[PDB]
Amino acid sequence: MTRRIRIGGAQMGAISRSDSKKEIVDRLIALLRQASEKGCELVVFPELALSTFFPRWYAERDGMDGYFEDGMPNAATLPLFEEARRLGIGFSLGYAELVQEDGRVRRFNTTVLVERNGEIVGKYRKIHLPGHAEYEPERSHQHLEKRYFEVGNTGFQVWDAFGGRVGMAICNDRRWVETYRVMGLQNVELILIGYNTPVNDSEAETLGMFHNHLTMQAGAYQNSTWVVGVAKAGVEDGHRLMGGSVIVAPTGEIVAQAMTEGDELIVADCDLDRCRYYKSHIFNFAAHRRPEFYQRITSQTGVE
Amino acid sequence: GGQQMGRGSMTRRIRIGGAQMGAISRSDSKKEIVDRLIALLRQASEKGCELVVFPELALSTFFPRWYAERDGMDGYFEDGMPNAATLPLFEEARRLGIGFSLGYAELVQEDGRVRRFNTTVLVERNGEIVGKYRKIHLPGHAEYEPERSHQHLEKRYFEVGNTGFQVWDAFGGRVGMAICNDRRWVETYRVMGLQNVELILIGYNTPVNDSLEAETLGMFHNHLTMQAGAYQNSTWVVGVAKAGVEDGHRLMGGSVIVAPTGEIVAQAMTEGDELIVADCDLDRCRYYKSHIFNFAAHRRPEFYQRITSQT
Repeated sequence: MTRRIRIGGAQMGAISRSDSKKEIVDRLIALLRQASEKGCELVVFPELALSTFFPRWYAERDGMDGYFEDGMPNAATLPLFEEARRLGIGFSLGYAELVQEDGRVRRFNTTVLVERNGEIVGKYRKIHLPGHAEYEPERSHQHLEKRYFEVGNTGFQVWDAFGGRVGMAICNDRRWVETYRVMGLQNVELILIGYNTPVNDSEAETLGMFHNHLTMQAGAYQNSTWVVGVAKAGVEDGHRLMGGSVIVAPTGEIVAQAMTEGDELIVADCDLDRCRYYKSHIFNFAAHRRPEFYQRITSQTGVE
Repeated sequence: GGQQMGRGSMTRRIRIGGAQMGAISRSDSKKEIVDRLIALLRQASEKGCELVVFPELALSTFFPRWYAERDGMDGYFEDGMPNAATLPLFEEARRLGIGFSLGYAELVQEDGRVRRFNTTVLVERNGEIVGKYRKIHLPGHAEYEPERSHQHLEKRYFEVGNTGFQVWDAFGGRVGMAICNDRRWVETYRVMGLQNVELILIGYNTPVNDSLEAETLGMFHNHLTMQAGAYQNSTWVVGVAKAGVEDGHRLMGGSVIVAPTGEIVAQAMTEGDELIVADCDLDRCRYYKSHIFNFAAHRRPEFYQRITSQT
């Protein structure tokens, strides 16, 4: 029990435009309470867990500020922070961050990581923005996240938290090998990823799920780290979001997986010393990195 | 797939034979080895393959398991490429109109000294050598370590390759190579994806520790890394084992051909000489290069500096 933590993945069901924010927060607390009762010490919530997935709707570039969080915590979210601290449970929470930095207003897709004592460990701002900047008439559903958020300015950080090394990424970050590699090069042992993944109706749903798990399982094994992937899933205002929340061991094995598209808690005991094990041995076999052969990864953006 | 998996000949569709090998023991003659590769090449020709992928170090036993002077394994190295013993393979390939990739131990006079590389060569249908890759990631250790159940002395007999991960215009598309445990490194696939690679050829020798298990985990890991590298760089990946029991040391099987979706389209079923074949539409690589993995539109290199400023 030296560096073991019981982790709950708090998958969420659909949030519609018609849901009250008070009732959204109530659902987060209910999941946080179930996690407490199951002995969890850390709870992972989805990306943008405090609203409907509004990137699917067309509006002015600043016409979505009503979904964003004034502060963190603010009046709407303070009940969740207070319940978590009272229960002695840490969490990571995704939200849409509105902030005044260098005079102007900035918009970030953000996850904040809060420790068992209720102190904010840190904050990751989404690097890889999916979707498009403008209405796309040939699409069945819009994805306009690019139109409403700026590229984050935190980098992929890894913090001393929960007895180990903990990092965060957001949604489609999880398809870029660089996302996990950057944090593995900082000795990450637990990566927390909330996501909203639109599903295209009619199959290719199974291939989407395959790719969802494939990228996280490979990130976990190839950087000898735990990976928690938590969905906001289900049908929001006619738009299906993918389920498939998982907790993944540094072996790349899935050790817990959601079975619904609704609010659902998955639990696993995560031994962080298992990450140290695979990273390096006294009699080991893994060659060392040869970055002199990797320069294209930072010297170009697209293909040659 | 529960259907016939082959597809007829077509522009930009390439039929690939994965030529998995069984064990090569220390007591095998060189002719016996070459004749076995020629047999797989003829098998691949009778199935209409235009490209045959051979394993890493396909011309000898996996000699890194044994201890000798640092120049004491040079007798397993190829003098030239081709040489007197390997010329019949090139002659067969040229005559049948089949290209191939071949792993071997390369002994070369260059820069004034003797250099030793773990190497794969890509040979076009016309018989011409079109590219060479020299293994970058050398696994194992440099000196005899008696606490180990088996030795893995690759760092002792090979130098770090000086080619880089190259991608060539070949076989109607963009072809790259890697070797064995290169395939565990996301950088291997990504560096070639940044060169618009459509087909990565990887031969390998993967020792398996004496089990009973976690043998299924080693197989899971083997396929996980190639499937992910394929999908996340929107490229075909061919991984070809030398497998079986060489002089009491077991080598992993599981050769596969993997589509740019990350799906396995062909898989070996034995641990001997075996041919797997799949028809590979290189245009299928635009499936994810158009949007999901459009590198120019999505990558943010200013946040990846640790990957090139690292160990």
